[PDB]
Amino acid sequence: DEITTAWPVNVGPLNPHLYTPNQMFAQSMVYEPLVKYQADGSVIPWLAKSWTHSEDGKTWTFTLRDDVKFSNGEPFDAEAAAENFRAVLDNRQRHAWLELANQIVDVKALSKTELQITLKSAYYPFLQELALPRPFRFIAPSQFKNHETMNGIKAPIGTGPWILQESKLNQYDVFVRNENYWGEKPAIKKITFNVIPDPTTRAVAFETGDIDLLYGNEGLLPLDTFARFSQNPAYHTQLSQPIETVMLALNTAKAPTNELAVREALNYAVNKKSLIDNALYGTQQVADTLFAPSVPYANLGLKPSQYDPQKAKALLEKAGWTLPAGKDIREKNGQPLRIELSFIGTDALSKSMAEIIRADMRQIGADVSLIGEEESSIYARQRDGRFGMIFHRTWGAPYDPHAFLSSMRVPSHADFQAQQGLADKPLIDKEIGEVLATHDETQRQALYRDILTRLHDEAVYLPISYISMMVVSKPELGNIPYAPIATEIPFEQIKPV
Ligand code: NI
Repeated sequence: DEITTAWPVNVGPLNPHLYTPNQMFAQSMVYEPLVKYQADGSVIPWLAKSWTHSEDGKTWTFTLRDDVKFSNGEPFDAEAAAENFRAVLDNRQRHAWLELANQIVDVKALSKTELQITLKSAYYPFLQELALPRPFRFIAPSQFKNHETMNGIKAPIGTGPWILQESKLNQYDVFVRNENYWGEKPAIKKITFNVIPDPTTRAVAFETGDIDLLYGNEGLLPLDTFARFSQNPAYHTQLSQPIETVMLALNTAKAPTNELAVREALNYAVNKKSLIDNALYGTQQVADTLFAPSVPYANLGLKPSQYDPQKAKALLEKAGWTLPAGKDIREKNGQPLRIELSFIGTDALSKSMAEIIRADMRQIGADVSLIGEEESSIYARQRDGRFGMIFHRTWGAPYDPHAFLSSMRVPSHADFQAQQGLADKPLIDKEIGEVLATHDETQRQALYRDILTRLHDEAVYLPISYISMMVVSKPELGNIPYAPIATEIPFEQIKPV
């Protein structure tokens, strides 16, 4: 029958080619890619039924499916696809994070069913990136604004299994099944998203039976509630295997995290196991490295820095950071060891984790100053480089590691900003561009090794934990599957009671 859920914000215009305020989960319900990501890291035919490969690795020819219509009824053509790529590529610099956007030289519709794509070089992540939620998915060209999407679209018309119903009230986004869908019909016919800003209200609405499912891991319900729910059979909860890392990004261009010895010492200071148990209700795993070893090209045997306050103090001592009799905070040339940790003040877990971080770090003679602020000002901080330490997370499959590394080269973003003090930073960036264009496996693995190892050994990050996808479900829904892409929600696989 029908399902109701909630989300902190509306779904946005649903422009397939743009970013915030469009919500990616909603983008992926309405729009579809050429090729679909699978959990084993492979891609299957999707809107593209088959594709050829030149010896070059530079020109690609996709045979498209011939039986697909936009929810309009307008046909999904090679022309329609070519026209989407064009609209995408006219806003090129905005997609610079995603190397594929820079890679595409031309897109040509050869025939109604044949789509030719040429790259400037043999870009190995090609298919995986075509499969992402955005920007390479397809709105009916009829809905462009002035032969463009850059500056807005008309109606959000995709080929996918769900249709966004015309908005009457900002408090609801309603999706209805596409009964003209080319592919398999969802058993569920309607999904209603309540826009509920407050975490506690979303938990109450689930408690009073107004919500069938909450699928998400960005604070969709409070974690203490999640933990209580997991102990109560009135509810069903799940955690997937971990999918992304949560860390601190240390600013290598700002004193005193500009000093390698300080970053190394901070990587020994946090009792991560205790933090997870006490702030996170035991729901995540301890992270020693930027990427979990199960991430592609990331099983590198890097050396963990365990919780070891003694080793940290020694590093600090050796670097000239000494304790004044008997003050607790180290000074170097009379200057105290003071470090700012910025985080979102309305995020109760950022705040709890910050406090524990401050306390662990005080034990090693670092005075960390807590700066909690509204979300949008933390995001400006990330872009501006205005932080000592800031929380940050990776992006999951299939972004990790190649797209997360690719975006590090991009000037106005947290990882780019955090690495600015590194002598290494131009070389790391060079090697990022090189790995992406690689087709030899030995070359590929060794370049990924070098980039990740430099980042680890230069102690750019303070990995904290690996977080999973999280589900809270009315029990009658039974076990919920996980979409292979972290930010998608598998609505189409859900079976009604
Ligand atoms: Ni993003």
